[PDB]
Amino acid sequence: QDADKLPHTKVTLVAPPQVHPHEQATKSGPKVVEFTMTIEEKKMVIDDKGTTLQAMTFNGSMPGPTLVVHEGDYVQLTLVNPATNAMPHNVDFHGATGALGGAKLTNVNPGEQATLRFKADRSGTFVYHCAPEGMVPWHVVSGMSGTLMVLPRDGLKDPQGKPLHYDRAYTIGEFDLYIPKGPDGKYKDYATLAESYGDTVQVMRTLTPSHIVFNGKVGALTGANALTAKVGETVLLIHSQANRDTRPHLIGGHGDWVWETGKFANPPQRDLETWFIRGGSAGAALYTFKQPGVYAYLNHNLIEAFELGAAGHIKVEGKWNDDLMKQIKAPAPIPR
Amino acid sequence: QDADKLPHTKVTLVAPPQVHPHEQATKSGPKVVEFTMTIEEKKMVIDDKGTTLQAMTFNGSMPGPTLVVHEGDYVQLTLVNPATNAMPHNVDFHGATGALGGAKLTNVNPGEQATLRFKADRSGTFVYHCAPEGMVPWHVVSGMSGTLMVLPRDGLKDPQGKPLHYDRAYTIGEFDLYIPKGPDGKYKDYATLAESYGDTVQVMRTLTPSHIVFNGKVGALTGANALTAKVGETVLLIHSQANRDTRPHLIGGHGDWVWETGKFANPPQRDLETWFIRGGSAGAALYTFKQPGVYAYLNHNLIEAFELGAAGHIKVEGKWNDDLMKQIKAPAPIPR
Amino acid sequence: QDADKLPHTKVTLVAPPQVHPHEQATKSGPKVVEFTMTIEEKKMVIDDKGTTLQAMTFNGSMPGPTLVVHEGDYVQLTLVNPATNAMPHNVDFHGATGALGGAKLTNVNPGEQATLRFKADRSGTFVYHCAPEGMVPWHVVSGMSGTLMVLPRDGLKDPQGKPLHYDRAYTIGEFDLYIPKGPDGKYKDYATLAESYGDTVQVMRTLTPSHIVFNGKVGALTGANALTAKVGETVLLIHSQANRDTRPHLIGGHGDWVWETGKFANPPQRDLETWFIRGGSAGAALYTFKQPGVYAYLNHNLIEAFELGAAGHIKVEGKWNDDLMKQIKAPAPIPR
Ligand SMILES: [Cu+]
Ligand SMILES: [Cu+]
Ligand SMILES: [Cu+]
Repeated sequence: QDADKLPHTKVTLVAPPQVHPHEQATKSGPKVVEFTMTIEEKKMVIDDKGTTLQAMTFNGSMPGPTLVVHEGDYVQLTLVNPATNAMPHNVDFHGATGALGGAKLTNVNPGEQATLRFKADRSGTFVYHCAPEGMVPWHVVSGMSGTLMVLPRDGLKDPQGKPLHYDRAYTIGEFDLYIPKGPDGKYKDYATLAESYGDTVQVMRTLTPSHIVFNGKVGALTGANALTAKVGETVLLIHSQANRDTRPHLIGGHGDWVWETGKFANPPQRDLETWFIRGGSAGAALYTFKQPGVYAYLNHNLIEAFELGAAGHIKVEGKWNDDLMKQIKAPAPIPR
Repeated sequence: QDADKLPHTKVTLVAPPQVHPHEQATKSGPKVVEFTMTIEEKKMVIDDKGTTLQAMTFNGSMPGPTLVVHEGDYVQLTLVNPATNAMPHNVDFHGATGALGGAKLTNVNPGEQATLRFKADRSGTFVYHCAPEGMVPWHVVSGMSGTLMVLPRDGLKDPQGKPLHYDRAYTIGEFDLYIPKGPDGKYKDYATLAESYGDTVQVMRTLTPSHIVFNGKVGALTGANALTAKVGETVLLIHSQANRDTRPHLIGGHGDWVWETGKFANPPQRDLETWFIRGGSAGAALYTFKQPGVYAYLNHNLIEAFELGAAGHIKVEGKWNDDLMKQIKAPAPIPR
Repeated sequence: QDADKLPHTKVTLVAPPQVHPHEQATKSGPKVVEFTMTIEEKKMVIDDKGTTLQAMTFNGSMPGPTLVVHEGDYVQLTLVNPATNAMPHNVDFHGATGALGGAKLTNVNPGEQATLRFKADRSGTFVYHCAPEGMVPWHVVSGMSGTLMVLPRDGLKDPQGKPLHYDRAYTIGEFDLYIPKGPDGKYKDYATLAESYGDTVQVMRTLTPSHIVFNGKVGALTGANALTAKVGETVLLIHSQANRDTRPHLIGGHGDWVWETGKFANPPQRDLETWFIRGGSAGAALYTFKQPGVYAYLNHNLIEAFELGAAGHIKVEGKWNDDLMKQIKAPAPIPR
């Protein structure tokens, strides 16, 4: 179990909402899984009205990519902070033990890189996020978080120990954004990242987000960018919120099996309408589609979903099943 | 299990906080249970100071009535939108599968009605609410939600599979209201429903309710309108919140058995002081009264309960039991 | 089980964050455990900038002391309200049955005392707080709450019934404070408790705390006042929030076994990154330290922790373990 004498393997990370290829149950024994992530500070457009955010990301996306390993593996991360950035960064992995989650061993100034190794000895979906001393909330709310999924080597199980399997996995990061507004009643635009700080902390202190989005922007997962699946497929929906609570719900569907605290050694709950993801954590739900059509996947504080942005869509192909639901009488004049 | 060849039965719905008569465990096999609900848009008085709300309700009450069926039954709902209303409505049942919870098949303009059938294949208390495309939050926060309770055909069970039974069931809907205030520091009064929209969405976006009430108004379940029970009775308290989290607690009592996510195939938790109902869901608690006296049942954010309105009372008859609690020394001068 | 014929014993309460000596599993049968608490109304400094609060406390601290008994014991509390106070007080124990948690039997004006006895028949960590008719929220948010821990007579157990034991127990109370600000943008200072009321209720109604602190002040458990432990020790962290939700997390660690609803007859959850304490309740987590260094224990709404005050530290002695985490490459220039 010395880590230095185990096999090493390299994973190529992909952008949300996809998750990189991986095996659910594995026969292999423990390995050292190597990942690389580059920090990118950039100004991004977060709504359809042209509102901008001075953002900070892991690999250029919000959320950062999901990293997948099995319980007992060692995560070996190379964190790269290019010289074109302006701030220092680091990473705090909630799935790791010690040193402020690794934050103490990964302080990197623009133009520096560092490599950390930690044992992933606890299964579940865990948040990771940047956490620079004295500036923690700002880097997290500007976009620096993602998920680490540690699968049990034997794959997911139901409460009676029966095997659960998914066909497809999607990762949704939910971000509460605090964009300052000026007297016009218009959101401010900033020339540089550093210039947005002072105003942004004042909005943060009110505890009221201006926008709450899935994966980086209002409408990121709606319409043309909907998630896709087919009747009969089992999807795993990973949902992370590194700062604020959320309450995910699939309209027209359910959470067949849900780990809302996100830790796979505990028995999941079944048949949930709406589940709860505590700020600072990631959770996961399984659902097998039974009806075709468009579904909405959203935070069920409906002001947060429809007014502030926390809603996405899943487009499902297949044949309607009239036993589950059937219009007996279409809308028509009442009888007189 | 074709639904069209099953027996059909009609249920007469009653107003909250009562729940219509039903059997807990049943010997009968699956049926098609027919319900009818009429939408009523009306201006209502929501506090003791004369504040009004331009409300929207299912059957004239907030919340709408609780509908009860057994797992495996088919719900057959006729939704009626009279010509005296002004808006279009529909219904989204969280206990249903497909078509945005039924919302896609029940779009009814004033003067129209529609009938939907869906299989209630998952046990638990589920929210239902109106959800018209582009106006979802407004119809929900104006009062359109209630609960569907799907009991397991064998009745409720504890974690070891031992039977649980209740003598009486009560249904509480908890509503976060967003009533606009003008410069006077007085709540606005609107001539029509449509006129309240613009101002109401501005209050909604602040995420801060002006009032949070049980069943339609401050004091709906207090004093003279308290709930009632007797020492030795087991009550089932159903609590729904279609938009915002809440944390119910009975002062002087406990949740003997609680399904806070509301789904009866999962084991309940025992001895809770305070439980958590996620916005967009309904949950249920069982309690057997052991002491007489007045109890308060409230959201335990005590500002939300005592300042904003989310508190009610339960008046219990019976004999005091000095073993459970006893005043040893009444209040008196300290000794000098 | 008559209480008057059982043995009586007196406990000497200590200030948070310590907890008074007690046995986990006990051979003794039920007893009447006598406690005394004195109310102290005082002006306290709650931050490092000199902000004051007109506070109200049980025994001069926030939170009040933790009282520990075993399931089946009888709690016998003498509540003392000295003549130097200005307000009436009482106590509501969530672990008690009847009479509004005991509040009805303990109304004490300045210069009076009362003694209440109640049977602690349900195991778990329970909140207790003051609750005077018509002034409930104000006494609770000004500081009057603490925890009652009722241990199972056989000690704590894991989900398979295997014994769990802790070496050390710490109690953290988390307080959402509502301190009024005047036009200067400076917090108001009040000559008397009664004078702070009117302004304080106006801030309360916005639902936005000015400060959220652990044990009475920003920095109460940081730096020099950190909690302490050693690698190999198992700590029990009791966390109470009598009014508002919170989401505790240990940076660099986990919740090995957590009862987030706080009731020990239910199976705990394992490997949590972040857990959830519902406003109006207390919960408990166990953790065995595996790495030395400084840990932060905080509410993982990172604005509430770092901007508003809800963060503390745990300083752990011992030897680093390179298998769990190891810096492979310290921060250095990227390669060119
Ligand atoms: Cu950062
Ligand atoms: Cu409607
Ligand atoms: Cu008090």
